[PDB]
Amino acid sequence: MTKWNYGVFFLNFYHVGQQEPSLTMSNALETLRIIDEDTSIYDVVAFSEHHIDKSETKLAPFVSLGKQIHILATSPETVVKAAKYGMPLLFKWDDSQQKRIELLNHYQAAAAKFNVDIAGVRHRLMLFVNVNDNPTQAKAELSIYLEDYLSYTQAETSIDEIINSNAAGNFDTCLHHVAEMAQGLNNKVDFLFCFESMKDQENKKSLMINFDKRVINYRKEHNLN
Amino acid sequence: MTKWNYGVFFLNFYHVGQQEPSLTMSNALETLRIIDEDTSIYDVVAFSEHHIDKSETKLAPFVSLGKQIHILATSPETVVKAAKYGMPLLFKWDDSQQKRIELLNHYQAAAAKFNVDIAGVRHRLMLFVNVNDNPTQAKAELSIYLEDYLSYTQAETSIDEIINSNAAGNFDTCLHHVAEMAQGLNNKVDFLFCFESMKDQENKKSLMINFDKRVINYRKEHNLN
Repeated sequence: MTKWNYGVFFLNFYHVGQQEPSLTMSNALETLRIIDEDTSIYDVVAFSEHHIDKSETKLAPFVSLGKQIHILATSPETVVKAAKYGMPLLFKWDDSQQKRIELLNHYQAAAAKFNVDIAGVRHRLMLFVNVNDNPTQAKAELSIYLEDYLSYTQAETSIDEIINSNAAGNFDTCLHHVAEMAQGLNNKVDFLFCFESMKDQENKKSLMINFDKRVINYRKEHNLN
Repeated sequence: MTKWNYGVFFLNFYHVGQQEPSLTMSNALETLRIIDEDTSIYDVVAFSEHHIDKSETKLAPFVSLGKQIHILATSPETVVKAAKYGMPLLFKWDDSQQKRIELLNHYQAAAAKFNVDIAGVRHRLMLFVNVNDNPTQAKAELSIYLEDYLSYTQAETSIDEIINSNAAGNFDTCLHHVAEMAQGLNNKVDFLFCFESMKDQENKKSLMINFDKRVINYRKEHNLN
């Protein structure tokens, strides 16, 4: 079997959740502290900043995760290019799951044609994660968090789809849904989670630690280290 | 004494050196291969893409190097903000060395005021590196490489300054100049090198390997591991 890797991302947008940018900033810095001090599984950090270019002269939509260069899966066109060079993809949190699957299949078809071996290649899937004992409250909090971003990207009507393709609900449902989406992507995805839509910093911390512990135990149980 | 760290960056711009983007791409992929297969010191990879925003809604000019978040040193204003949060800087290759020094000093002054300890903090300095037995040829190659980028950023007249604040010349002069610029920045900088202005892929490889070997030997000689 295969070890799944987990990392964290932050949405690089100044207006989220009706928060002052200074609060959004201190919240993000606590996430970083939790990564540094309280946990071990969160291997890499990235920033979601594709709302800018979308809003051309780039060599490619490159995203560096450590020293492994991914291509952000921005279009069928873009993933064909990534496959030509055998590079792993980064799937957008703001794409529907069906769309990500479509892009994965475009990619694997392109690699075959170009005789590019992609056997070992593992992609990364960006997901927002909001855990609440009341699932409606989790989805509500994520919706409110994303309001200004979606207004800026002119994608307000895609909010329900975004909610459905990310992880918002109680803890067990979120984990199950994460596993379902991985399964949909042929279990070829590692993850980047964004926890910032959880206002309650103690809840965020508890989540990040609980998940850290679950992953450590899983890896021990299955001898993945 | 302190271990200096080295990484690599690529300029995310489609028109360099009058090269077809496919060639620029295959050149970059060979650099990645050299990092992966022929050397060990190149710890992280980043992309220079600040020609875009410059050409606002970001929470900050964040750059992730692994899981260590840097702030791109885009203005005195921006570095004061980085110091408030005690975060390390990424110095621009396209800034003059005097400018980088000014920004370093702005930063250290801000941290003192805010009682933020920055003792352990190490920044990163982006530099183009072009080594040629004929120093004029190295500077010439770098100039031609950057022509279209500088036209796009409307900074054509800054080319001489850029040459002077990066490493272009014979191998020993480049290394000495890198050391001088570090010294100017109080020896508080690790590095990201961009090797892509060297057209000759064999010369690039030889350089990357020779430098790798020099750093390994240095670390052994001084017990830095």
